[PDB]
Amino acid sequence: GLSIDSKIQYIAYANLKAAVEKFKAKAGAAMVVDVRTGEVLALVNYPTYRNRILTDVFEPGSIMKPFTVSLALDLHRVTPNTLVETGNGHFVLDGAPITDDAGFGTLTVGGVIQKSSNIGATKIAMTMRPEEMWNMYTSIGLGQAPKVGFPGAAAGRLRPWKSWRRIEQATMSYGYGLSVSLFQLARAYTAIAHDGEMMPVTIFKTDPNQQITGTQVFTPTTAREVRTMLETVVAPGGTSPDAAVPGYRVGGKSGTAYKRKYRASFVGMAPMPNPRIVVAVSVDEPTFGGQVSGPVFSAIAGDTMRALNVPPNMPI
Repeated sequence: GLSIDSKIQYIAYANLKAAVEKFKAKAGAAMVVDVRTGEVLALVNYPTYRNRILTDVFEPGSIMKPFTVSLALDLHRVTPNTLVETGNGHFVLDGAPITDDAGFGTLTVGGVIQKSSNIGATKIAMTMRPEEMWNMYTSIGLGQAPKVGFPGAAAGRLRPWKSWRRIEQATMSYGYGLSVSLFQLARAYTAIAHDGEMMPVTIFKTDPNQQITGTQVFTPTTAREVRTMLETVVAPGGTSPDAAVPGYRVGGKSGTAYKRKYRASFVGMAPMPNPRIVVAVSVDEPTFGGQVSGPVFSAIAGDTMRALNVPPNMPI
């Protein structure tokens, strides 16, 4: 009575295997979650030789930027069109340098997500308190081992908020200084997909007659605002166009964790504006970044949409 769908499992396996081979990578992982129920539709490690999706932890990097923005929206500290000054892409906070990939200038909060700005994430994070951000991280399940049956699932590392230095709050706002598993990230993104309510992620079929109690992480308004921002990531002007899915509105975020050795991950959802699935992929030590993880997300998301008869909702 597993929720794993043999067809979607094959889609995830075939696409992940092709990517691990194409990039001569050490390993890869992919999972697909049904937004409405939390059911895991696919869960693949390639190669199979511990369940690394659940046991391996890494710094999430830019994948956390939507949660920084989600919380500031939810706390009413900013709105989507609030301006954030990032200047020439160089910033200093308590003597430490924070750097963007380019000089993005004045951005809206939405533009901070679109351009994947570390400086924009930092300045938005500075409108919030450590306790506020820590409670948000805890609400999306970080620092806590998933209780889904598999033994030895990793909790990750979340430092206690009373101990955060201001620079540490900043780096966490763009995904460094904490560690997560890919499973934890996939579950966390269901909060953005499912109107602010994070779903219990399970490998067993759910009872359609019984009620699924989730955890309200953000309001529906916040979640909808951030889903709109996530679409801009894969559209022209965004930083991950290789994650676009021909025929479908999608959105998500790439992230990179360094060990030339690094891990390229992407988490996203499809189709917008009311997603059916969350797709999470990671390619460990390919031999850049969103150009590695993005196409795997795109292939799995698109193939899954087609297999489920989801009508295309974006012109080619």
